[PDB]
Amino acid sequence: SMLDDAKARLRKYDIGGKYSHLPYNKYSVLLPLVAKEGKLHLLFTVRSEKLRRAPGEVCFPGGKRDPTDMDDAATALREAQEEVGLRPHQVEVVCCLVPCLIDTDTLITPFVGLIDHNFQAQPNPAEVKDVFLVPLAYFLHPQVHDQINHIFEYTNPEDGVTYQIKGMTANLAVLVAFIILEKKPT
Ligand SMILES: COc1ccc(CC(=O)Nc2cccc(Cl)c2)cc1
Repeated sequence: SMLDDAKARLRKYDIGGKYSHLPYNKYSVLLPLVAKEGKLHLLFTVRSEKLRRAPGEVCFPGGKRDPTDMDDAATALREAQEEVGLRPHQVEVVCCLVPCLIDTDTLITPFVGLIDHNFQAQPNPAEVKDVFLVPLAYFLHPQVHDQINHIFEYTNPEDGVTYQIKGMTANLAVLVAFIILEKKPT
């Protein structure tokens, strides 16, 4: 099946807890995979305009590890619940992808999660201005704009709204698309 195939692919790139004990400032993100209309999608947030870091930017759910978290996956799930109402029974964490090093002292660990088909986002407006889906296949043929760094523009055909996706968030989306969608018979 589509979902068993995606999970099998993802597991081959799992690094597990290999880098998780290193003494960094630690953040986790959840890369949430949603199956709709027979295709996989990634779920993104738009950060609230009143957040201090990166207001109004497109971002995966996530945040800083705190002492309650059993592990880095727990960070991702706790933050996703706070931000978009995703409950732990609604997500299967499949793997941990390559972590992202930033600012010399920070390590961001991405987890891919399969999201239940009955999940509907309940975003906390203090943190999240918007939640939207992008088909995973978009990231194989994105609409690129050069700002010099590359920016993806995705227009939701449901409503004509265009979102800009860039940086780590864009990079991770492409990685997931490659992992899951490469070398597939039609
Ligand atoms: C630069 O390092 C990071 C990048 C992304 C994150 C994930 C994140 O913060 N997500 C979020 C999405 C909407 C609202 C809120 Cl409050 C948070 C954390 C660290």
